[PDB]
Amino acid sequence: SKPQPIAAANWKCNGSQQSLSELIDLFNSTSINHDVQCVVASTFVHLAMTKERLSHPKFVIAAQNAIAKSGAFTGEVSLPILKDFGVNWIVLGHSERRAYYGETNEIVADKVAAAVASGFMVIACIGETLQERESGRTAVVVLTQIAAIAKKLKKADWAKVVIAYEPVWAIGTGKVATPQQAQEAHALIRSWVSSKIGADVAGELRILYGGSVNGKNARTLYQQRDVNGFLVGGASLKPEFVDIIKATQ
Amino acid sequence: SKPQPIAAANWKCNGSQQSLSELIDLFNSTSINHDVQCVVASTFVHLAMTKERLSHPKFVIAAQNAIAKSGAFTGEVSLPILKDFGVNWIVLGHSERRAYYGETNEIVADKVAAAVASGFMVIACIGETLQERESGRTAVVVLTQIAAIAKKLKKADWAKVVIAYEPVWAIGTGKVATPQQAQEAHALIRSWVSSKIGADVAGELRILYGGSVNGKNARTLYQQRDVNGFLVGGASLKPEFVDIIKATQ
Ligand SMILES: O=P(O)(O)OC[C@@H](O)CO
Repeated sequence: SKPQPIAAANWKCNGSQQSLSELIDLFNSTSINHDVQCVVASTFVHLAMTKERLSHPKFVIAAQNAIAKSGAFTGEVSLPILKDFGVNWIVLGHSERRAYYGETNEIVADKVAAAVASGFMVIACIGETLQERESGRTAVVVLTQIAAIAKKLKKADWAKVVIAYEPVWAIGTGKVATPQQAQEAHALIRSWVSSKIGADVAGELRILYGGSVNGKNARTLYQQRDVNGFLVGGASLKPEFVDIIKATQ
Repeated sequence: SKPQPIAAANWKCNGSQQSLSELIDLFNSTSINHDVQCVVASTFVHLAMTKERLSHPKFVIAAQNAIAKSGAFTGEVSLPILKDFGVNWIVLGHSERRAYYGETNEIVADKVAAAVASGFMVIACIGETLQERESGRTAVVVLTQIAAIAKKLKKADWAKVVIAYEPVWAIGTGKVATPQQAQEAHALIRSWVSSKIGADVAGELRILYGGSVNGKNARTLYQQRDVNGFLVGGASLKPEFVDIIKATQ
């Protein structure tokens, strides 16, 4: 027994009206019979197109980031802007942002808290690098990530929160994450939640796997006890994303 | 016998569908008899609405930022995506970016050269901080900034470039630069261009002034030999912007 899964496509900084339209079409046409929440995270630019086109009842739209408040922040998009715009899902704290864009544990927590406050469903991303991993630091980093988020949230807030564990150590480093290793990272998070906030919250909490997921390994990943679905990059831009939705039965 | 001016509205991180639409109906209503190029820079999110609704022949839409290449940059939007969407103008190197999100002289330079290679018209911001000004480093600060950009550009490239002089201490404070302060800044930049690139280039280059420009102060500003228009934040959210447009011929 598990909560409702989530299949999240993070298109990243990719796209084209043409291509996406076509993908959208494949998605709407998809027959989805179980209870799963599908999420499409498009560039900020694509959002309008995406909303108009996605008619599938099991799909919602999400943005790939935001700043907490409007103002003099050239190039940035804030929560209010998104709220007025009918967007209610957000991806926050993604590792690419953590790495290139100065996103500390603190900035992430703030952004999350800010989002929860304003009503958004948040997919917050945590996860360790090969360095931290190699040095025996997996636990300290992950728990420190989740603890930083957690100091700005009340028990009630949790219902607005989804966690994505990103195996950074396995991303673009040449290493392979196995299902066992994913599961362990997940169980760990769940332990902290269950132990810090509460058992009820813990059982309801969705922990997505945010590593390498393809149509062939997604079911074996799903088959693990603390895997609640996926946050997807590469295969999200492909028809394969369809098998990934299915793998959550 | 000054190059065609520019009145650029920098919305920064602000707006709602309702409010921007109003501004747009306002702009669409306004008649401008002189050779002037007006620019609206809105949030990525609002590019759609802007492009569909803005009908005035003297206006163009702009993006407030971008990165050079598509790929795995969660939260970002590339040049390729913008060009696919109909956007050919872009504001780069804004101080708010340099300050908050770590955009160094090199990073900006890279973004400019790229943008220029993709056929965009680019408004590149340079300017000094309160601190630098008080130290007497102004001339050094600005020449270095411009020089970083010049490095990556070839002579013909310049036909696509616009420089915006935004003294940081003047950004959204009410502390406008006086005409003398803005004209000595603008002349300095242009003497470097003529010296380094060529007199022709300097003669054609547009150098914009930003920093607390408003309906009232715009005229005198513009009256300066080396002032070719403005790049406006706060006042661009108001009907006042209309008066700013009128001050520039
Ligand atoms: O006109 P302000 O004072 O809002 O500042 C404007 C610029 O920083 C944007 O180009």
